[PDB]
Amino acid sequence: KLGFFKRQYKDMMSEGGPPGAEPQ
Repeated sequence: KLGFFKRQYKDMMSEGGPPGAEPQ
């Protein structure tokens, strides 16, 4: 998993759900 969740977590950390609205 090392590397799969790290990249998927950092990608959603900037979008936070919306199209790049809230960094979550």
